[PDB]
Amino acid sequence: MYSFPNSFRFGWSQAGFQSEMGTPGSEDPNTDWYKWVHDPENMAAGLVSGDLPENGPGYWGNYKTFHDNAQKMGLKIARLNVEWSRIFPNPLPRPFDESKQDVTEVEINENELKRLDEYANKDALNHYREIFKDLKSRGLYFILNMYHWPLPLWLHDPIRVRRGDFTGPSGWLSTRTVYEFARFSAYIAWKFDDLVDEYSTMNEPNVVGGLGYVGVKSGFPPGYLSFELSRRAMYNIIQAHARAYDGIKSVSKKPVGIIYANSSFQPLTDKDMEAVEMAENDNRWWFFDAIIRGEITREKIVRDDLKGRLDWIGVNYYTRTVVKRTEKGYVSLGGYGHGCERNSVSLAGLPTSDFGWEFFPEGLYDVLTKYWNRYHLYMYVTENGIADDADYQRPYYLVSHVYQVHRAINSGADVRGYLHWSLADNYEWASGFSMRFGLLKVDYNTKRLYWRPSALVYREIATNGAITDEIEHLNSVPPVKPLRH
Amino acid sequence: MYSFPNSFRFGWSQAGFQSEMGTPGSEDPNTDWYKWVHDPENMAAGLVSGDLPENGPGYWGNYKTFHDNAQKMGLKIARLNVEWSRIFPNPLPRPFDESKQDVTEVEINENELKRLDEYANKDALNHYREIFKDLKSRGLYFILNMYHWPLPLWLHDPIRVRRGDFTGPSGWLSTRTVYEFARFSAYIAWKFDDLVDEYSTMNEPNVVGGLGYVGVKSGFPPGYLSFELSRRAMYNIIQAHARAYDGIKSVSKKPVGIIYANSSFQPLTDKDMEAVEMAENDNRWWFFDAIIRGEITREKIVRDDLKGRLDWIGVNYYTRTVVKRTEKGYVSLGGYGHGCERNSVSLAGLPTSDFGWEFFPEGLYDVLTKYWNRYHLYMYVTENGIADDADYQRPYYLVSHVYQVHRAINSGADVRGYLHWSLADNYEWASGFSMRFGLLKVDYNTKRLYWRPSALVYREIATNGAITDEIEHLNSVPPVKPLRH
Amino acid sequence: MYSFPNSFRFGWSQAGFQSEMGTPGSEDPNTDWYKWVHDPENMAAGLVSGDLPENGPGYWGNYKTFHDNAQKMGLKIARLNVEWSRIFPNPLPRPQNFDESKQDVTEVEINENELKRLDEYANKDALNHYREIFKDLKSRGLYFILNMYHWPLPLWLHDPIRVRRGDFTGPSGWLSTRTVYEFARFSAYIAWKFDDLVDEYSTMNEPNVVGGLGYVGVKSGFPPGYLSFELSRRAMYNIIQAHARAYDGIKSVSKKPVGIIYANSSFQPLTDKDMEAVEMAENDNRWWFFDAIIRGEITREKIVRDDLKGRLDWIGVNYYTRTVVKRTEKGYVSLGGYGHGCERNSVSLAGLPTSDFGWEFFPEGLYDVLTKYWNRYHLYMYVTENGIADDADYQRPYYLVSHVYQVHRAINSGADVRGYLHWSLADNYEWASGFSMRFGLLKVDYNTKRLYWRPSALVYREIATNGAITDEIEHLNSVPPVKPLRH
Amino acid sequence: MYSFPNSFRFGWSQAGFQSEMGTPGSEDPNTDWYKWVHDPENMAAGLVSGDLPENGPGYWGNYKTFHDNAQKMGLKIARLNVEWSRIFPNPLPRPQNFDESKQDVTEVEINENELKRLDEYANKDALNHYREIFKDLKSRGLYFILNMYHWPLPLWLHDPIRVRRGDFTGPSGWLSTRTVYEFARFSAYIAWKFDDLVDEYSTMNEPNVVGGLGYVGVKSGFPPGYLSFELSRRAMYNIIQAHARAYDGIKSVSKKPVGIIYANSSFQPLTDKDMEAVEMAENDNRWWFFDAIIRGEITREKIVRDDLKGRLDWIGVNYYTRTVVKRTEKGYVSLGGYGHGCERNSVSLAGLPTSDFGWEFFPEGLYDVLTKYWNRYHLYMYVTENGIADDADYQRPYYLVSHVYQVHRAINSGADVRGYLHWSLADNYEWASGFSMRFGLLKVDYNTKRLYWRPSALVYREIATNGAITDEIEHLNSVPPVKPLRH
Repeated sequence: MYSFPNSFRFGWSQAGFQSEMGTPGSEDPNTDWYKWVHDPENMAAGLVSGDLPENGPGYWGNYKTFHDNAQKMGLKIARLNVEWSRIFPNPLPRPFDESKQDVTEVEINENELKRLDEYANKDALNHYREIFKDLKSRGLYFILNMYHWPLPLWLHDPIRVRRGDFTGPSGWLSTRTVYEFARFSAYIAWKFDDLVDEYSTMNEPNVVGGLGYVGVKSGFPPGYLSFELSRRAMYNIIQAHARAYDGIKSVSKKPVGIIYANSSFQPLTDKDMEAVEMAENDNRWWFFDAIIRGEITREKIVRDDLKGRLDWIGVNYYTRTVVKRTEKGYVSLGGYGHGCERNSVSLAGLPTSDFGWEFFPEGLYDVLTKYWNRYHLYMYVTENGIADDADYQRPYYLVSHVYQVHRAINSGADVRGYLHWSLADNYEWASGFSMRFGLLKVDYNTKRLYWRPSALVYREIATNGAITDEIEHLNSVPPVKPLRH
Repeated sequence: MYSFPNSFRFGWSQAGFQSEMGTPGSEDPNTDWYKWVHDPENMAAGLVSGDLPENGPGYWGNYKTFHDNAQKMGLKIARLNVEWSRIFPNPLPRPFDESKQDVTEVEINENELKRLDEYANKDALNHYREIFKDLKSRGLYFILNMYHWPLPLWLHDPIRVRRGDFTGPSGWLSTRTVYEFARFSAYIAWKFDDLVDEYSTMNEPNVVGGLGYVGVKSGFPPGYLSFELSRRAMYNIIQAHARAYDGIKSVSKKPVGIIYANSSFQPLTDKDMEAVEMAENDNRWWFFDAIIRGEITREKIVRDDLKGRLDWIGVNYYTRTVVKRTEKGYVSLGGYGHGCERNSVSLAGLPTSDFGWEFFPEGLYDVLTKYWNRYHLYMYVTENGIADDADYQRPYYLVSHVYQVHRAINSGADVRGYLHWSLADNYEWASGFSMRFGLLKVDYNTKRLYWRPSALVYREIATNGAITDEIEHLNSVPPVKPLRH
Repeated sequence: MYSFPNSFRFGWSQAGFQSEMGTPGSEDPNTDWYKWVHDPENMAAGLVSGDLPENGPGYWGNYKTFHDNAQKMGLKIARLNVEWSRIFPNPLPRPQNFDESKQDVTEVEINENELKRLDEYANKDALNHYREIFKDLKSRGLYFILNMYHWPLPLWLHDPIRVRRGDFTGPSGWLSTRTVYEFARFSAYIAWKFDDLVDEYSTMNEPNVVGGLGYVGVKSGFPPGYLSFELSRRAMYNIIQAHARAYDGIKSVSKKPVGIIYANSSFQPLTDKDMEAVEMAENDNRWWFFDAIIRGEITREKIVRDDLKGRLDWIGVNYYTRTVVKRTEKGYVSLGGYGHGCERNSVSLAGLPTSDFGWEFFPEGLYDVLTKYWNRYHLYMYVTENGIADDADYQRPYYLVSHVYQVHRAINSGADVRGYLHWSLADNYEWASGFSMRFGLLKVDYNTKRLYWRPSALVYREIATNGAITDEIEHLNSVPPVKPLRH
Repeated sequence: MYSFPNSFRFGWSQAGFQSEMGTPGSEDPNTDWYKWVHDPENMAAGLVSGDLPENGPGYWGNYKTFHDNAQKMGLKIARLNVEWSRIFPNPLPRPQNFDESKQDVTEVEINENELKRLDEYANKDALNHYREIFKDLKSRGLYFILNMYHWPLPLWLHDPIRVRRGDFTGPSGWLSTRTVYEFARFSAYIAWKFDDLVDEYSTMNEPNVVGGLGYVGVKSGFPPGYLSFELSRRAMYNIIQAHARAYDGIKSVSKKPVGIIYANSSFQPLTDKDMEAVEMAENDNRWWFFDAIIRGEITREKIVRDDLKGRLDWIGVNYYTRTVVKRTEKGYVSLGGYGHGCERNSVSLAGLPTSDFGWEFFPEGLYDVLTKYWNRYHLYMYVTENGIADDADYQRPYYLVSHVYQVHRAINSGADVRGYLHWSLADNYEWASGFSMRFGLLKVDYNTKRLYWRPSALVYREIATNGAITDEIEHLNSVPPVKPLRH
């Protein structure tokens, strides 16, 4: 038995854009992402799969079923987001000097909130209230996230930017987006604080800037290749996080955190330990040092409006990244972590998922304890899961990672919950529906949900608050012999 | 939902030799099989794996745990055997003319039973009583089987016979074995009838004679290659079944059946339908026509002492056998059914098990309905399962086959239960421990049992008496893309 | 036995950028492609592999060794290109009588005086070196097809990074009629200098890939990687008129045959209800292009241009694999899991083995392509490329024999096909994929630049020296057994 | 370059039973092996494949074509056997001065008068046919090693079905000293008839396999398939004394070298703590046998037999793969998942590719075996077998070049090794496995009996005509890439 604290909660995470659409009446055509995945040129280039999110699992209409299943599974926590574009589909009046690099303050008061109120879509606001009330009524603790990637089209036209035209709405490249995000987040907390337990400002901002402007083969909007603009986007999103933290805190006393995409950086050989540290600096610490300690590079300074803007860390973890020392610095290696062949084995002989991500549960222990030792902020594992339609690997994946969280808590790290990605299959961004991460399988023709055996395993864990004696063998690597190489 | 009749029972089957040993005090060195798998020459030849049954899952001592788990799984029926050698480890006094081919009658009465009683091991008899009482106390309906392959060494010395020496105890080649089996079966029914719900005389007699004397590469005792002796063994085992039926019926009013190894014979092309029929004659109907209709070949006759000696049919089913028409008759084809590569795909593209057996659940519907249409005797599916340590295929295997049983009942066949092979991993004959068929995994170092996700799936089925809506997707073929080819 | 006509030639094709660099003194840093593969951002994005052409097989310096092996192998034809960038590494004077705003380039006047002026700007070391290469080539008894263009443009004509970035103020490559005008002059000029050594000419190699991958298939990491249906059309329009202008140019200085080399796929129907889909795909991918440069038919409205009509003497067929199509409401789509859209070192959805590149084994498609061209246009052809990425040499013996057989089959059916040129003699730099895709009959050790005979090279030698698939190797006219290969 | 001594010969080995039959008139129904593979019960049990040798590659009739190809391939040595059964298909007279109850056969007297008597019983058509084959062989410049025995015994000496059934009253093969006595006479007789054509002699091929698989490894489906440690020892005891008696026999009629061909495996330690295990395995599988026929050391009690001592001029090394061993309390065990105990068309537990037969790629083992023999006995050797079951020819080019290199390495270290004979020239009947295991440099189409050159055959021709691994094929001295192969 591996028993968790009585206060520890097991649950799940999901995103608005990935799960909401699919039921008639749910369509939200007003985001950069919606436009991006419908774009004829993006489709012909293979940048997007050609699958469309309006053919999705239909959480917007079927949320009661989702929650019914989650309750039956014994889950006690959920993290979801509201979609900005649903609440504000139309442009807000110009507010603020757009040529200034820093946004140190965004003034938000009761009167400003009442004015914003008149622009908000009330149908969407009432529907979300209904979803969240139904959620709370199952005994689910609620982490509300403000942002999980799609921006209102009125703030970002991604095709224009892709084409190299910067005269239009430019998303995270514009401080206008920073200003409006602060206001949006304060406004949502204002409307939903009676229902919310904890807040996150945003999900995986590092991936928004990284894949949007560098990893362009990923087919993320706006797919404009530029080191400089990637830096600018990330600078703005950092500021946006701090201003959203102040915004929410002006209307709420509840915890405000952020959810980040992590990898566990591992040395190729014993001579690469420094390369791991440089990787951790470049991918993790630079970002969190900004929003926790105010340390940022604009020249390297301390910004008082950034310092201390975080109560908790949401750890998203899937796999490792193996690095080696170079003359110039360090490189990441293909054949490990997220850079493997699909349904195969890595260069280390470890099985890979439908997405080609390597099985490496130790990485989660590494990430949790590293964060804990540097900052001593409490954590939630806000995502962990595997693309696995067949459910071959998931039972092992689930048990092993949950064990590593036990390991972290045992070593002294304050981790308060584990949220699996995800409860049901959903739209996997540029990859479409083929990457199936659900504990429950979705038949997209009927929107019916099915329990993969892993869901039965998770029920065992959640209802007992433990990896029970009977499933402890699943804390191991999926046998590779019967799997594809 | 696929709902079963209120009287239908879900459970499991296991064998004495495969599951009993493993706990100190359980050792039974007194069978042909025990001697056979310890034989130095057999081990050097690779005829046996070198694994030894005394290192087994230890049901003899740990039966309460087995039954605890079965109860938790919601199982309502069990089929087990007593091991002949445990009850009579020492030779019985010569009784009877051994040169006569036919055994038409074996006289058994109260006084003869009392005499047999004085030779029986009382420790073994009391232990079995304890096991079976514990079984009944969980609400498990009890099918007791008399014979599941091992013979007392005093009736068969398999190494002598392997060596081509026929002067010693010769097992099924001797009518003495027929005579003593009748007596044994009457005696066991006499002792245990208060605990037993239904009886089977024997398990897979076709495999005893087939692999023992023809399929010699299988490493089954006595491994003496001879068409003629294979025929003689089968003739004797048929007689033994009839005499055991009369024996039990002299002491009990309860149903007496037999459990047989079936395959579903399938045509390679649409021009091979007759080849299927010939295969069904040669592997199934010849045997059941003997014990039901008394029709046998000795010249082709009707034996009144054989006729009508069967109340029910135990169907063991794993996979198909594909056949084609020949000039001389028909042949079975490699690359399908049980003749495939391990952890691969068949020539039809269907996944194969750890044992190289092809996934083919339709065959079960074929077998059940064929038996029903010919004889109209009720059935139990007494075995169905898969060698699958990883549990990749089993959830699909289980749900799909259970669905086919529903299909059979729906078409009018009287099938009263489904017993999975098996509850836990066990000693797979010449293959040893590497072929793992359990719903529960056995750690052979500690004898601890673990729930594979399939066991959680079976619990869903058994406690609901249905394939529930939530697991219905598992009524399909395991996706082959992620599996080894 | 499958015997070829006495006049039929077996040989190979090779590209300047892919094979020249690798030996000291061979570097050519002056193309869009060179800058493209060195670009930090392209590398970080994984658009390019990070391998660099200057570490290549070194044909610039080692050409005598290549030719030695080709001669030993009994090869009798070669097709190679001159790199534009090496001849004119610096810009030429903005030209006379040229209006860059006009859509059409119907004429480019080139005379002897103009050629002599051009000659002042040409790099003489490069010119002499190419003469030395080509002379050595002819001395081995190789018939020489000289191609003018195999993808890289001089940087002064195309800055691909600027264009990737969406800045159209600089040298814009095939988006600018200046490039059309200069290509005409370049082609006439090369023909003027080398015609004593050349047997036949090709203007361009795979122009459909330049425009297609450049401006639509942007994941391929081809320059300038700017995603635009509109600009792909403009590029292709310009390349077509560039071809026609280059044909006139060469013809002004030479009597020899002038053709073009094109990237072909055999379009195959998913089901028997998709035959029309194949036709549409053949229209969209092949006939529209050749109808323009043969029949002058083009869309600008659908028109006939007299300056385009009849500008082709022969067709170079580049063939690797099929594309499977199906009918749609809107039209037709290509299917993944067949043709060039398969997993590497695996099997297609039809159970056919795939190459190191994920390309499906389908020799029948070559017979399809050759006979379809023949029946439409009745212009003679060469198979100018056919080969497989296969470092281990598992599949190549089968690949080679099977495709060579399909050419035999085409000739037998009446198609005029005069040679077969394997891609390629030796491993080389495979564009955005770098060195890992190895197409050579000969293996290259990139550390030493030593060449090695893969067993397929011994098989090709049998074919070429006999002018036949001989009885002893005829079994290779089959599909590589899939059971022992990866799935 | 890896160059071999001028006197070194490259060639091939072949067996009578595996290759002779297939052409009209070639049938030899008179062996234990023939009856064994036709047996209904053996077939139903899957002990034998159901393929029949009479449908074979047809060397009996087509030998001129085999030799033609071998000559074209530049081969300079061949090792072949005469089939006992074809020469003496009927029983010979119960002999003079012979006591069948005696364990030891220390002497078999054979004189000219005895030879002339034997000659009355010999099949003259078979004798003349073999002369014709061997004459054609020598006329291609092939040096000829004639082996006396390659497994099948005349049925009058061994009824394997009777023995399988546990009936020891009939002809019992190597279980009877009569077979020892007759083999001596047979060998002397063949040497007497053919010595003008023979260069060197081998008495037997792989006797350890005859006894090992016959009486212990019964799943292999080798006759008589009777499982008995005791009878395996008796068979091996008789085969050893048969070899010694055959050596004396041949030597009575010829001055030429007489050796033996043996089935070798390179024993390799699982971990660095298993070096002693290797030694024990080498004792149990190799040295015990050769210590008997070279040093006369045998166990009957451990004794020296003067009639056994010194009965060997040369060692024929048959080598395919390794065996990995580990230390046990009782001694040592061989491990599955390495060597000959792997999955077919896969990878071993060490990640090395396996053949169609499930045999692991391990060329280093050949260097091990050759040098170990050399250091113990200092008798010259031939590599009399080395090859791979590989119908597709994926691995064979690497297999061949790598093993040939290891022989170069052995010679360099000082071992006297005088030739390398690939198994085999053409596909043939692989015993209980039938035709599906294809070992040929040449592919056989069993329908037409036509031979085809697999690319490995072109590679071997390079080796043999140059007496070297040439620079151009040296890259094949490596492991077949595993990524594109099945795992």
